[PDB]
Amino acid sequence: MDLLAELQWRGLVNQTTDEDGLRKLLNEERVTLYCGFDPTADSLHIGHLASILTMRRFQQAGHRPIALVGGATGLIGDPSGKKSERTLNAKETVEAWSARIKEQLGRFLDFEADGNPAKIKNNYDWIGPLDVITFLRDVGKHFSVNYMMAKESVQSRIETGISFTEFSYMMLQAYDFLRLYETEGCRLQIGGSDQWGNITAGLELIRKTKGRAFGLTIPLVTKADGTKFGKTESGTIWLDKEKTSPYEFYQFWINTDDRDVIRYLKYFTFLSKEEIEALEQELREAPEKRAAQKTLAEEVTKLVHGEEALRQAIRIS
Amino acid sequence: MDLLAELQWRGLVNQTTDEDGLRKLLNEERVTLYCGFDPTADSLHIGHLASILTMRRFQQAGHRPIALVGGATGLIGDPSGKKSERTLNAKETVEAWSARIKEQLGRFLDFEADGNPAKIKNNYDWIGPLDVITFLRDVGKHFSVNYMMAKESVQSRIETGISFTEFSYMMLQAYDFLRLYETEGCRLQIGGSDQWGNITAGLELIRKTKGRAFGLTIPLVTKADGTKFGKTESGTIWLDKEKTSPYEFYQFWINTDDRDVIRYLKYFTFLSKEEIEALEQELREAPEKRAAQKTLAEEVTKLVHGEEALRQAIRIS
Ligand SMILES: N[C@@H](Cc1ccc(O)cc1)C(=O)O
Ligand SMILES: N[C@@H](Cc1ccc(O)cc1)C(=O)O
Repeated sequence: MDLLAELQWRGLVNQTTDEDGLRKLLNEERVTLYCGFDPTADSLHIGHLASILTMRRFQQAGHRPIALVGGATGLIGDPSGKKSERTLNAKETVEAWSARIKEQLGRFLDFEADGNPAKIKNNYDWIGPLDVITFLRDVGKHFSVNYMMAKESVQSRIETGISFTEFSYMMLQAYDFLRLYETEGCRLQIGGSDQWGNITAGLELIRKTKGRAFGLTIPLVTKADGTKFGKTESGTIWLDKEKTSPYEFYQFWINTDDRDVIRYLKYFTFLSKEEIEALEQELREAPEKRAAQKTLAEEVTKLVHGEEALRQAIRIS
Repeated sequence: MDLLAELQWRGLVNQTTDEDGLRKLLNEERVTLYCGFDPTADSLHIGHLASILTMRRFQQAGHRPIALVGGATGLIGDPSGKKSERTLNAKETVEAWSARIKEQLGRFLDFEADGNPAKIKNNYDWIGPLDVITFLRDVGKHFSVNYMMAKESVQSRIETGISFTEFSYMMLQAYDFLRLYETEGCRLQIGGSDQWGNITAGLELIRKTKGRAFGLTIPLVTKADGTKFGKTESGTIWLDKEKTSPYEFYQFWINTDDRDVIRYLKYFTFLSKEEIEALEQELREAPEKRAAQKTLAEEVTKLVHGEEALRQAIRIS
């Protein structure tokens, strides 16, 4: 209702399986929602913050978030939003990366709350021990090859090429939703823009096994110049302060172009509408002051690294 | 060389991955070959005899045959030669059927021979305990969706529809060949006409994992009238004497149309070329005698049920 209207205002809603059905439910019950994160490196990056902070927003509005670490799926690899087949990482690598990722995820959510404390989960726990036969029969029987081929992630790659490995990824993500739906009463899955297919696959599986649940996607973060959000000359802006220092993190945000600053405040910060609006007027009236930029920089650096880290960043600058 | 030339003469060769390469090898070494049989009922039927007897021919020429009971794959189901998606049978059902099938297979092969005694195997043993992750990575990475879609069995069904379950079957059969190649030095796989794709899939996997082996298919048994071989008014002609009695079995063969009799003698019997030719001349000169038909009937009933069974069939008639 107002949560969803707020996300809309912020521009955090790309698509929704059924807006009125979801608004209703959000408004009538404490909803268990989840977001999955695959270890593709030893650290998350700014590419994951939209999803992370959106979970947080959901939690603040009284819902219960489940952060899913892709221990199993990170061993397969999601073709979604990828133009090329990826290289398979080793079990040891993925296993090691999952542990770190788990740590950074925890920073953004509340574990102390009673009623809606978060949960961090690893899909390795239910996918790890699943036998191929069970998988092909219990999950696979539910999907025709024709439904799967039409998926953006696959459609986008058939000429380019895609192994059966990556083609099947959707089944696993599908399965995650079902399992979470069953064991945790999970009724909503959220994710970036590229996850639509995987999410809807999950819904198809629930529907076909149960005959209820929703999916929401966040839009790709845009730049006025048409370049790739987070594509720096320095390389990736990581959430690990040992890869990307708080100073570098801080600088990154401080250098937001005037064109993007207001979309980024809405996306990445917990400033109200009236605060965000006031900054817009300040942006208009005194753009050399860079008030929108400092506010973004401090807000986001505090979120991710904390005040002390922010304090250093400021004094280093 | 002569084995292969003989099969050719008989019309037991539909296709071959590389005839000269296979002829060479057959002629230079004791070849380990295999044929897989999926429990789709509690008994084999006359639809499986071409493959079975061909194994036997291979064994008689000094090669070692491996009869594979599809304990695992029989739980997935092969779309090959099927116009429609099949219903999944239960583990208990399949398990029970595998045991029977194992029994009928054993009748046709030699276990006493030293140098080339047969082996009966069950793919449940290596597929049963395989985890989905291992499967998607170790087997799946080797196949593009584009290679698999072009397969006759899939191509033939995309509009009609095919689940991911049946679509993946080829991977399992693929895997069987690899495993048998590795543990038993299996260099040749044989099967009916509809297995070409599954066989070649196996070869693709070996090639891609090892960088040697061959595939041979038997043609669909034809009728001059253009009807379906084995399609009786009575229903299936089973190899279990409790489903189809030796008398009924015997009768079935005795009623072979003059048009087919000679193709069936070549296919299903161990009569020489000169014996088969002589019967052709007898067929020409005295077709009301039905000498070709009696010979077929006795030869095949003896093979499958034995002399005593044949003796009863004859006296019952
Ligand atoms: N596929 C998502 C991560 C994910 C993994 C498993 C899930 O169940 C959900 C999401 C990505 O690549 O970002
Ligand atoms: N697919 C074959 C049987 C088979 C099973 C497993 C194999 O490895 C080989 C063959 C059939 O349906 O008749």
